[PDB]
Amino acid sequence: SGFRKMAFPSGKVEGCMVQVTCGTTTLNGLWLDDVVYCPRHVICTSEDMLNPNYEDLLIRKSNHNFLVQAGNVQLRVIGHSMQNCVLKLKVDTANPKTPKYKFVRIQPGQTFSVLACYNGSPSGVYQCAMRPNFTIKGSFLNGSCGSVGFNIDYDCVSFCYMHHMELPTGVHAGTDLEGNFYGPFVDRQTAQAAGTDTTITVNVLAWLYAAVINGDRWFLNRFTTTLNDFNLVAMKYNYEPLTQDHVDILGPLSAQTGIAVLDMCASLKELLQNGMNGRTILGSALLEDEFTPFDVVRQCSGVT
Amino acid sequence: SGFRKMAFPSGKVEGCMVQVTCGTTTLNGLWLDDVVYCPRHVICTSEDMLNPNYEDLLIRKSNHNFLVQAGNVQLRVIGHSMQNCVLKLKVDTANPKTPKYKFVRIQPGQTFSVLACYNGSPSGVYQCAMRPNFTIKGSFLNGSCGSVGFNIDYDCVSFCYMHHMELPTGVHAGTDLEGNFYGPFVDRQTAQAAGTDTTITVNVLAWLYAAVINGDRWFLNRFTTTLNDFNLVAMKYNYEPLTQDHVDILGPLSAQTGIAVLDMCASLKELLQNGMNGRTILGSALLEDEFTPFDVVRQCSGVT
Ligand SMILES: *CCC(=O)N(c1ccc(C(C)(C)C)cc1)[C@@H](C(=O)NCCCOC)c1cccnc1
Ligand SMILES: *CCC(=O)N(c1ccc(C(C)(C)C)cc1)[C@@H](C(=O)NCCCOC)c1cccnc1
Repeated sequence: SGFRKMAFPSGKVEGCMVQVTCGTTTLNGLWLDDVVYCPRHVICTSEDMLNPNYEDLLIRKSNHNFLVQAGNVQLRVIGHSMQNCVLKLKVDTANPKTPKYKFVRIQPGQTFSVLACYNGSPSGVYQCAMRPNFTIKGSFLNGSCGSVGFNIDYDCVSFCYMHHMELPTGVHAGTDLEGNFYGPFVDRQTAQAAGTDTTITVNVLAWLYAAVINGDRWFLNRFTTTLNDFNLVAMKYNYEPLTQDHVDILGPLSAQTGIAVLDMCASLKELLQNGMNGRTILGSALLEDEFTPFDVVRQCSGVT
Repeated sequence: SGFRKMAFPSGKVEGCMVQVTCGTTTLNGLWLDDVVYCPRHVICTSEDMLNPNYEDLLIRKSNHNFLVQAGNVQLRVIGHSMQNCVLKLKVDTANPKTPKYKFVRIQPGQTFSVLACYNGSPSGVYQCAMRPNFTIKGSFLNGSCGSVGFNIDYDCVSFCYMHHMELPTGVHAGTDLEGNFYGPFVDRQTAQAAGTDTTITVNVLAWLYAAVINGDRWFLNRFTTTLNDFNLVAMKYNYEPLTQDHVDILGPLSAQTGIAVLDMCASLKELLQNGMNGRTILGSALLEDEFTPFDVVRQCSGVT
């Protein structure tokens, strides 16, 4: 029993972290096979940040201008190319610690773990969610760029995020491992405001199921609702609309607890309308939305 | 910016996890040098749990009765001894992945990361605190016993906890790596009720400093207090008494933000008396107490 915000074990990703320096800018890189992936803004100088022309800035850079260090040993760069907002630095050595891996582009609401690094060294690991406005609420300081987000299926690490920047509001923006940003953000020091950070409704429902499985049942009401009635309340509270795909995804949680998904929606509706009244659910005073239905099943079943 | 509940990178501990089986009971073991540490209740059968005499049960066990598996390869057990509530299984092979390590016994309020394992394989990592009643609120299912808690100082892993059991209330109990339980708990299936789970006041204050550093300042009031006045309010709200040692420990956070520790105590006092009024601090609707002042400094400075 007990339910925690849990990240994947980070060892497989720790063995991929390298330090990338270009000029006087140092950030993190991800070393998979003989390629090191890093944010292309590693080539930007103090002020280039305002309006960078990456193709132009890259012309003044050769293989020898990218310094890659793995541990305390230097890697030889034999090629470099820009793919969208990431630089791919071909090195002469395949990473001996390369795990089985995939590059995936996740949808909003999906969770992943982040291994926060500085100077190619890991400092910590935490669990995140891709917000519905395509930002992430991470914990990233200067030099954390190039830190990655990932999920693990047994022995296969699926990399889904690479950190690039912090918006003026303190929220974070980044790309998938093909260099495409999540959302409308650009790697440029300009006014970029995020959209509405709505609550991931399917995730809140999964976490309410986790609470029931763990003995926290006080919020269970005597009511039911429909997807249409529930969604009218959800829109009012800045919650994402719930679809029949979400109801289907919650099916195993509904089966395990005997609580129909629409009954849990009605309980959530009452929590939104009445508040918590100073009560807590799984040690939290607000409705948690950074656990997917898959995360609830995984944690509640002990998937290794 | 951003402040997250962050665990230490788990790779160094992942390389120590093994599976230990005795009879029909399988749990996790920690392999450091040529010794495997595991809960001594691995020798208990279905029902022994009620009133086990470990010395007596151990007489019926030889080296060959402890099956240790690291990855998918078997380790040879050449010795076994009981130290308090842990079994130390001497194996013929030193763990090639042994990191620099220490065994430390932590005090209540101290935080650590837990690498939750099943069948010697890691499933997830999360950040915990040793509660003032010597329990931990973890996420542990059947088979998680032998999973460890740890802190990391650069390259030295300090192991502080080993999971042993779940109390009837769903909270967790375990030992340090010398087999001594934290608190009054025993490895026996009996009525063991935990004491008052008070709030770790120094940790709440550290987290209020983290919130100020991260832009969440709405709770900052125009008041100050004394340690004696503050403690009268703290006792009333089931908060741990704050000492001059705690004020000293928060000194760097006070210096960085320019907010005197007693002024932050007065702000905390008003939050206790007035409530949050539907507001949030660092995305939380309650006062977080599982970040030590050291954790706040580490995360806010980027210690690797
Ligand atoms: C990667 C270095 C860094 O820390 N950092 C940053 C990121 C991008 C850029 C470019 C503008 C693309 C050259 C410069 C510096 C910052 C950061 O994002 N600063 C603001 C950039 C403009 O915002 C619109 C950083 C700080 C904290 C966390 N993550 C990144
Ligand atoms: C280690 C196996 C296990 O899952 N487990 C457990 C622990 C200890 C014992 C003894 C009674 C010491 C033989 C048996 C089984 C349980 C657990 O603690 N069950 C209740 C034991 C008595 O409580 C007073 C376990 C389940 C979930 C999380 N952690 C442990």
